[PDB]
Amino acid sequence: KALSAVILAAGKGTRMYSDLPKVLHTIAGKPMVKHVIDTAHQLGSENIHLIYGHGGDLMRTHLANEQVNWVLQTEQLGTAHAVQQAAPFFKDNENIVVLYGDAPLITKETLEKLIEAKPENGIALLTVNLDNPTGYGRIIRENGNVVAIVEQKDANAEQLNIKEVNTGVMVSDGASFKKWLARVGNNNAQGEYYLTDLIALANQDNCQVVAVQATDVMEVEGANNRLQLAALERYFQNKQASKLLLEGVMIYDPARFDLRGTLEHGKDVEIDVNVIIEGNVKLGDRVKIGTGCVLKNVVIGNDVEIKPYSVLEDSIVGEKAAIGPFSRLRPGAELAAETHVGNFVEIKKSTVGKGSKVNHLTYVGDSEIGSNCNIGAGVITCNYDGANKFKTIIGDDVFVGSDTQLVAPVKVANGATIGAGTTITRDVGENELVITRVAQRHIQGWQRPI
Amino acid sequence: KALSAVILAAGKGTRMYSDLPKVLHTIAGKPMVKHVIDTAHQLGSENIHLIYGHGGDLMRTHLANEQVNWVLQTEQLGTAHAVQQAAPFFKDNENIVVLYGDAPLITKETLEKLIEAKPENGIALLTVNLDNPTGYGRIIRENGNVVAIVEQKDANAEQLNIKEVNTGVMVSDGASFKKWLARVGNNNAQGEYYLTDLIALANQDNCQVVAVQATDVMEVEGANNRLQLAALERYFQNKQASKLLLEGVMIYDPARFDLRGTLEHGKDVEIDVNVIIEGNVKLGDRVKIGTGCVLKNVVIGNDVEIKPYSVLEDSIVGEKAAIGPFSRLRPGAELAAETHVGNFVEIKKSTVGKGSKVNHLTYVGDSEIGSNCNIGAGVITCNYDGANKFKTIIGDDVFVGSDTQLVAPVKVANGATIGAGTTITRDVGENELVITRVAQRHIQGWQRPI
Amino acid sequence: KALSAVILAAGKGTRMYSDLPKVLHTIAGKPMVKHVIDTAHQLGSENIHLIYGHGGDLMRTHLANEQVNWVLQTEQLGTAHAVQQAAPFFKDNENIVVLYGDAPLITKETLEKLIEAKPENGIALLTVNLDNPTGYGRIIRENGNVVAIVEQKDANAEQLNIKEVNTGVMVSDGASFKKWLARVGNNNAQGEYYLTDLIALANQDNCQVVAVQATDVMEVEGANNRLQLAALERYFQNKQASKLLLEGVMIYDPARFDLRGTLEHGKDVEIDVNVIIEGNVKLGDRVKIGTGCVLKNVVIGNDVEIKPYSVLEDSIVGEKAAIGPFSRLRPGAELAAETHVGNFVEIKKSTVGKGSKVNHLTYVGDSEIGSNCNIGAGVITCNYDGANKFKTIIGDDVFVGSDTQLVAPVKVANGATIGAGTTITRDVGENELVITRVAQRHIQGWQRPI
Ligand SMILES: COCCCN(C(=O)c1ccc(Cl)cc1)[C@H]1CCCN(CCc2ccccc2)C1
Ligand SMILES: COCCCN(C(=O)c1ccc(Cl)cc1)[C@H]1CCCN(CCc2ccccc2)C1
Ligand SMILES: COCCCN(C(=O)c1ccc(Cl)cc1)[C@H]1CCCN(CCc2ccccc2)C1
Ligand SMILES: [Mg+2]
Ligand SMILES: [Mg+2]
Repeated sequence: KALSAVILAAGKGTRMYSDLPKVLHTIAGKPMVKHVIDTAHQLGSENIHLIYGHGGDLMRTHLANEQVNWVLQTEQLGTAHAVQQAAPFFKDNENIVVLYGDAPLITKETLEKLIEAKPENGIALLTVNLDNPTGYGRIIRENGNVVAIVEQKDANAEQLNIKEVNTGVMVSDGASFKKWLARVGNNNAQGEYYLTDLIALANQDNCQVVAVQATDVMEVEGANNRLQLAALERYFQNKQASKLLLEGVMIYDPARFDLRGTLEHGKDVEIDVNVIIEGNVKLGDRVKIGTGCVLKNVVIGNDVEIKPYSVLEDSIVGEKAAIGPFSRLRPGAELAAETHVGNFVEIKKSTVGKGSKVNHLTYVGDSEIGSNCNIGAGVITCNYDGANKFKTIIGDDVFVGSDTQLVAPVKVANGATIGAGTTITRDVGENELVITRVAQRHIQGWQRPI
Repeated sequence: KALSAVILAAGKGTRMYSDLPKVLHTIAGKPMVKHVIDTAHQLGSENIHLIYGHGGDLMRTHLANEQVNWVLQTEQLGTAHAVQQAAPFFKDNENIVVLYGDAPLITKETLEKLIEAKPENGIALLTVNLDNPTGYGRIIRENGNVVAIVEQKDANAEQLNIKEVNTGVMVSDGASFKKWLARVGNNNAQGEYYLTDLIALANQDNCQVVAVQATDVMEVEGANNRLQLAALERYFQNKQASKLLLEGVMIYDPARFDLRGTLEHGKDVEIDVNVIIEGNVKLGDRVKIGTGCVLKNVVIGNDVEIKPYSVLEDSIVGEKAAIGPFSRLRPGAELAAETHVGNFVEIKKSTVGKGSKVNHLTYVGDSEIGSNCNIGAGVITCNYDGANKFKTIIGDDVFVGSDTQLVAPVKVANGATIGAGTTITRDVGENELVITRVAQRHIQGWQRPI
Repeated sequence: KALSAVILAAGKGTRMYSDLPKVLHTIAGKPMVKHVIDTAHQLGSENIHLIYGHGGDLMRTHLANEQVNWVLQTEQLGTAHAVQQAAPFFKDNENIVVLYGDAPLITKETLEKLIEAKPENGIALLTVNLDNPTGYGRIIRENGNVVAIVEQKDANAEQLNIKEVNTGVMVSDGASFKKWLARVGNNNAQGEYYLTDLIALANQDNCQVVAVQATDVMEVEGANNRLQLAALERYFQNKQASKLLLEGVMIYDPARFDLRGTLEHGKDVEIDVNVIIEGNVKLGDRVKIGTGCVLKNVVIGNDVEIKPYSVLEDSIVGEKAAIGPFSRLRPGAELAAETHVGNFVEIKKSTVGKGSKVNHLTYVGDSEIGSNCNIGAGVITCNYDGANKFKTIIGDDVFVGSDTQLVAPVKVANGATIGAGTTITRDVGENELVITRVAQRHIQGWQRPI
């Protein structure tokens, strides 16, 4: 049968000490709540009802593109009240899963088991085994069904030794939710309407509640503060790294690896320590990434080596290229196959053709460079003091001598040769050699202050 | 009542294999003994008696400014002998706490409890629970008082199972210390005068000894070698990071964060992996620090982003500035609000005014740059081959073309424009355009070696 | 008596998802099998028989220089069959130790104990204690001898609680191996000839089998996939770091330190976080290495400080030199004592004499620079567009002004002074001052687009 999700995401998150609401804090570069939305979508949820409240305007700006029903809750009166805000939209004969926007690590796999376990007209409750369950609601089983959730303050001696506790995550059909939520009261020390009370209500109705245990405690943990958030981040990154290792990516140290997006990879890829991969990154076969590299939204071809401390963003690199160390590729950098980019080089919105080399102390911006060019150390593309910024076009087989300025807009045709120290303002023709005529004064017998 | 401290700091630290004495090795950038001095000061110690010996001259140079009584011990004859060196300076009616200079993690909070627990004319002894107490002196309690410390070699079967052991840290009044230290003997296998024996002596006198348990084993651990020192360092850094996380600083990975000094922070600060903060650093609201940055003695204003692999020292950065990646700020760099400093740029002892940009492959030293200037790629401030190094003064709204050398001392007035490739030796006036007249030789039909 | 080793190294390593065979994957920069070859050599092995198969051509290219007997196995029919391939080469009266090429952490010390424990005409079997021994062959002891290895599926209730299990590593004399290997059958579920069966065969012969327990589980672990490989890497790096710490090297964080080769060190060396040491590196007394440095095949003299994010390869650095931050030394860089190399500087195949400074935004390649030279910011050595690349020779006490190009081949004699912005193509004589005569156009009243 069909499925929809309710995600509880209204909290202020006071102990984050932030201007953001609780669920917008990121794990692996995306809001905690976005992790939960994605998991709900992967489960096959038809609708996702997002209960929100605090930091409402920020929620709407940061999650503007999410396919959710925006359910604006004006007051937090407990979890049952929050779910009831979405209940008018539940289909009678769809399953509804309730999830927490501050618990981003919950897995598709655990939730599939939870859904499959739900008996007709009953509830599947997600539980977790703790070595120290003190403070948490104990699961009481009679046969294979949950007959009660007994809170710490009510439990007798034997019940206190129960390690299985309630997580608050559960699945039931939409009609059952509508019926039982209307029967939840707030007669308790907090004066809140607790979703937890659905278990008692289901048992009152001779409906079955079945428990499913989470495989991992971290799977169900939420973050109330940034220390807990960092714990979630580390667990998530380790799990991501472990998956990649098992797929055949050599990550030298999975504790010093960060993925904040998606990684597509070939075979025999090697990633050294302290690499950060962000956005959508594709690495071909036998790509080697050296220590300290940052790759964001990049495509790297087969057999490329990126040497240490290279930072690349929104760039494409052709097969057998060599980049780094200390190379900077800025958005729109497109390096062809067999190119070479070296230390203290910055390439921005430029194409560099096959076999060309830009190996030192150079800025190339808004440029087209052809194949088998030699761009000398200290070369800079620049503009006049004007309005917009124009293009430098360099053909194939061009030699550009060291410390030359290329002043856009300018074109240098195939086979041209430019001497060191030149200022190029006029177009250079095919097979034209341009050399600067210097005037020097030579003074003999100049004794240095020494 | 008043309090003074005695810190035992005379050791050679042979297993460090160092020319330094034991307690001068650093944790978080400061000598282990300095941690203990500071803790003693925070407890409210009136006097701090520093028992020193080995590496005496180094102790005096490295701790020259510490408010301690320098008690030079000529021979190490045991801990009681060391404390007795300071005893002539104890006030009869002040409390004295004994601390170890190689155990830097001891907390103010534990020591406050220790002091409060001390009965009149008695001793408060700091103890610690170990899962494997083998080798350590077992605490024997009768009622709530310590009647003996039984060493491993003397303990019977049941005593060996006692997990509570002696740390050697204790508090008693000055008069009691003077009396009991004079009664300590050295009749034991080591031939040493042990401070430990004060417990037996107090019990001989019908004085009460009360135990206080350390909350953490690491709190009382000392470092005898650099492996142990690195364990202390990691524990300390984790604790510092955890405190900052709970205060609302987003530290992406607390295991890859180092603070070696003090950090003042606003709200919503984000610090990526492998950042080192040294000296006194102040970060405003919503500061973002990218991976691999090193900040030492810096003030950063609100809304500044420091991009990866930037190294800043003794510098000030105004609000909404953007620094990095691969930027270097050297001492005396002062960047105004809304400034931009980019890759492979070095700024030393220079002021850069509001809105100005220095984005590539540039050295600016000993300079004043005004507001809304454009400092082109490859620009260098330099000097004549002379004696001292002079200043470059650039006004507001100046454009400096790429690969220009500014030869100090020189002044460039408001609104001036300098063409690329220029050598500026003479002052440039207001609204003056300076462009280099190049002489080039053009040779047609130059066929490259290809 | 003499010793030889057999190393099992034929596996495909399917779950690595690699074009390499299993044992060529690296730990600390060298193939797993090379670790085991080296350990075998350190034990005093006269012959090392390398059983290989899958990825045969790669094995031969990657291990071409190893002193092993290459035993090419055409089919994997079990571990006994593999060892039997080498058996014709066993001396009757030498001991033979059997090792696994995918278990690189096995120690010399454990193996020495194993060998010493072997009774005449018997076997010493390496075992390991596991908290969860499920799936592994249980060691049955009667007296102090191993009478059986009982597999999981055969063990009774009490045998299943045995924590001691078989590793498959063992020592016996060559004649015993020849005899017993010929009696191993393949009547089991896998249809394989198991080396394990030698224990049963020895007991059949009234020969003694003695167990020796591994000190560490990780010591005997193999890597079947890259997740396991990364676990081995981390354990190995920690152990290496711990050894260095105990020798007196201050490694600020041993979890963020990598050694991939050998390190020779003096006293009071300090290594900050995220340093990688590769190949053969020698550091003198009081060398300080800042964060993010990479040193490969380098010799560093006493009292050198390498500041953060410096990358050095195949280079020598004299005493009291200062390198970094953001410095690049490429192969053949030789820096004398008291030299200074600064940010965004690249030195390649060049010698730099005592006291000389190259502090910013410079490339020096194929050069000899003498003592007490001042190489200004933006200086570049370059070549004509030609064939091979020629040498720049700079004498002692030379000043090279900022943004000067030195066009090889060229010689600059002692005491020469070169003005900023110069292009040097002709040799400069002793005490010759060369300054560029610029032509500038000055336009007054140029109002900037503002
Ligand atoms: C008093 O200590 C409080 C705080 C104790 N805890 C934490 O601080 C913590 C919270 C979140 C993370 Cl990610 C890491 C640690 C953990 C300690 C381990 C058990 N869980 C709770 C597991 C759970 C999750 C959802 C529903 C029910 C139970 C809380
Ligand atoms: C034989 O193993 C020796 C060495 C055993 N230990 C260490 O090597 C060690 C020492 C210091 C650190 Cl920071 C980390 C480890 C630890 C193991 C855990 C207990 N403590 C001692 C705790 C203590 C501290 C002060 C007073 C009394 C007890 C020593
Ligand atoms: C079902 O879980 C399988 C996998 C379980 N294991 C692993 O995945 C693992 C394997 C290798 C490493 Cl380095 C780290 C972990 C470990 C878990 C700990 C015990 N050992 C085996 C120890 C051993 C080594 C050699 C011979 C005999 C025993 C395997
Ligand atoms: Mg230049
Ligand atoms: Mg120039």
